[PDB]
Amino acid sequence: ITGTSTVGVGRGVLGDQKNINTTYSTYYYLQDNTRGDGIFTYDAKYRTTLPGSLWADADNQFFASYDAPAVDAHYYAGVTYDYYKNVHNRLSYDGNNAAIRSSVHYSQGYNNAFWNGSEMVYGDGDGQTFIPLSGGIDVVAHELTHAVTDYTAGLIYQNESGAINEAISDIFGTLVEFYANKNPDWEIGEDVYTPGISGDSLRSMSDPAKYGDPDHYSKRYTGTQDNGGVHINSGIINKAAYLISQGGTHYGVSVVGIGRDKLGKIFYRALTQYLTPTSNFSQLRAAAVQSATDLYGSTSQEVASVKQAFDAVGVK
Ligand SMILES: [Ca+2]
Ligand SMILES: [Ca+2]
Ligand SMILES: [Ca+2]
Ligand SMILES: [Ca+2]
Ligand SMILES: [Zn+2]
Repeated sequence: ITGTSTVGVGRGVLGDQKNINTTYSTYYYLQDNTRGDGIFTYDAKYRTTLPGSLWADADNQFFASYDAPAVDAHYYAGVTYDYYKNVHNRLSYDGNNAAIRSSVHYSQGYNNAFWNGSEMVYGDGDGQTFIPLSGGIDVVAHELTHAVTDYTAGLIYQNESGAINEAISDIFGTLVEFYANKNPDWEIGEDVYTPGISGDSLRSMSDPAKYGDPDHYSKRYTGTQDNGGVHINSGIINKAAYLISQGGTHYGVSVVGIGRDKLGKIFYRALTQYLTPTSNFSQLRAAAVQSATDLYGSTSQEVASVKQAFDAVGVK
């Protein structure tokens, strides 16, 4: 909508107060004109027809519980935008400042969130398995990273390329959580998962096996469920990325950690320069090795650490 850029205030899903960039034209809309060609948040009104209505508010105050998921979707979209721009010199998901659109209140008790090819979509959860999914910065950045992957490598969402596509989203979702620096960790979705249970999440990158995911290639899932295990076999790549960043000894193989910024550089370069729609795990290892070589040199610690991390998870 055409109008002036304004600044509203509200609470997110977890009760935290924050400012949001809004647009004024009769009503105050969730439209942030300060990043690229806009970040726009919509109300799906418990339906599944998308995108719904651009979020409109009478007073620019967003403190109702109904407001909370939209406050977070909008705000964490802005944080993810800032991460890609400031850290990777990437302007929005297509690299050309595409408008970022998100809808909240999708369906009723919907325990999930996703990128549908064109926009972000967040359920409210059923209050038992999930609370509103946009309250998790790693969930928001995970799903927006799918948009990034769709415009770059284009990793097909099945089998190995699919598990890579998933891991890439867990990795950058986690790096975005660290960038924002509020209780960061190497698990996925903990802020919105199971309000009655402390310390759990959907997935762990540091210990995929915690939730039954493989942490080594010899344990890969080779069946047909979950598009050939895209959320299952990502554990193998997640563990390798965790090792590259943090270091550790995993099945007897020692890895020297090089830290989060370098992990982010190597994997962003792999994603955008080397990976293709059909890349398998072994091809990911070669892309990550070639990325690390471009960035730090072939004799570097960074290159040696990438080789060790993939060795540790059984990927040759
Ligand atoms: Ca209001
Ligand atoms: Ca966290
Ligand atoms: Ca997390
Ligand atoms: Ca929990
Ligand atoms: Zn995903």
